[PDB]
Amino acid sequence: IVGGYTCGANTVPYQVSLNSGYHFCGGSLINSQWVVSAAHCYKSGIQVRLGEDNINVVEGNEQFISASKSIVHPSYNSNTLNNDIMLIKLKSAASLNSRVASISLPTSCASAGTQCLISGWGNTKSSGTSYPDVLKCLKAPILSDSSCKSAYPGQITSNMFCAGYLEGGKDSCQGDSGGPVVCSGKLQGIVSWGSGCAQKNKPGVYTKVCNYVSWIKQTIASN
Ligand SMILES: COc1cccc(CN)c1
Ligand SMILES: [Ca+2]
Repeated sequence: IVGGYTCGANTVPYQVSLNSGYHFCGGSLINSQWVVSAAHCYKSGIQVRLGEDNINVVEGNEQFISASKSIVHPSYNSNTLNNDIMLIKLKSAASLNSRVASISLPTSCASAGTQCLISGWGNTKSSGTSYPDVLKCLKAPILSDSSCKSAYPGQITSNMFCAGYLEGGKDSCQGDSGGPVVCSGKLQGIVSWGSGCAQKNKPGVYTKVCNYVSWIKQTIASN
């Protein structure tokens, strides 16, 4: 997260870190045994880490649970990043509490202008590299489809939305991938892609979660 703020420990209780020896992606807890992330975060040997603030220190509220299975969206295209969504099932159910909690799926798609919360442990610099160890947060509006399409000609599908600031300076970044965009207490987006971070006229692009609710529910119900 570039240009954000320190969230505060366990203030984003649905935020998870995906760890394969090291943090590589964010995700969102959507019930006691399932996480939603980006398809481009797919790999083997994933451990889900819940209740994290400082990802380098065991602070006392963590639950570490290995993934039993990952399910990448059947229509995911890694070139265009269309359908950039994947489900991860936990080997055992997380113990839910005030600091480890699921986030509700949307019943409706959020409109342009809606304020949302984007969070992650990604890079905090727009040039060069610095990784925070504590969770960072950014409040950002959803942008209009037209402004999003104008920013990225030929690349925005009906399964994507832009959020952030056309002026730059505030954005998601490398390592935030797969993490939440939450608006009015619902998971509306997943950190997917962009052109660099916090650059003028290159806002972050997010997977449009409201398009996948049926797939998520049906997949969970049979797996
Ligand atoms: C360039 O790497 C990125 C990864 C995730 C999200 C974003 C959005 N600026 C960028
Ligand atoms: Ca920790």
